[PDB]
Amino acid sequence: PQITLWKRPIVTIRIGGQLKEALLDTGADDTVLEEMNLPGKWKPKMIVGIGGFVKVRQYDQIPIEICGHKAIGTVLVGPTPANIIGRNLLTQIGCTLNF
Amino acid sequence: PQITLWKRPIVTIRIGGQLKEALLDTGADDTVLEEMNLPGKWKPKMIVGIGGFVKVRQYDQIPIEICGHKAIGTVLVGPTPANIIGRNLLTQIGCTLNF
Ligand SMILES: CC(C)CN(C[C@@H](O)[C@H](Cc1ccccc1)NC(=O)O[C@H]1CO[C@H]2OCC[C@H]21)S(=O)(=O)c1ccc(N)cc1
Repeated sequence: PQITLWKRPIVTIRIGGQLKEALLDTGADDTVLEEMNLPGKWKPKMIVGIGGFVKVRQYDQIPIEICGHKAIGTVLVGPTPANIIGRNLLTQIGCTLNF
Repeated sequence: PQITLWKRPIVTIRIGGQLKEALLDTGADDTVLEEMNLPGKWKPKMIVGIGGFVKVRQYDQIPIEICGHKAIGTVLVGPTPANIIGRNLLTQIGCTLNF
């Protein structure tokens, strides 16, 4: 699809058997989701945003479907005000900016 | 141009007679720049990011050139760890997501 930016680029994703909504966020290096349960090992990570540093849990090689496209990659989980799909997963579904 | 997302989508902008770099950020409603001087009236505004609420100054109808495209729009100024061009200005230069 071609998504214009008059509205937030929110799409439906499926992960760990749940349907959630998330932001396609080219300003994010990494995908970060609101608190949820994921299986397997995780390591503590820190990220920075507007507001400062935030502590998160990193899970790797997590299957996720994004607006109909299936992907596998790293997912961070923590106290984000928004589910965001960052560049690490946007590249997996062939997402680009165009103008 | 078509910009892939293996790297941060950083472009050169010109604003208040300065050249700066900024991130094309579909996950931002609003354009937010690191501390700088702009002419005219400004109102205090609050935004939220990953690390909480942040107080910023809002300036309206500011000319800005972004990767060669001229635009006019609202610019927020405050303690952001990055210059970010948000949807309010991405729409002005005809920027879309495609996958
Ligand atoms: C500031 C950027 C370098 C990075 N941010 C991504 C950014 O797109 C966030 C993404 C975002 C979105 C909503 C809430 C928090 C963070 N947007 C944001 O801070 O924008 C603010 C300015 O305009 C407003 O519109 C939306 C929030 C406001 S970030 O959320 O802090 C971030 C940092 C690292 C990762 N891996 C993921 C996300």
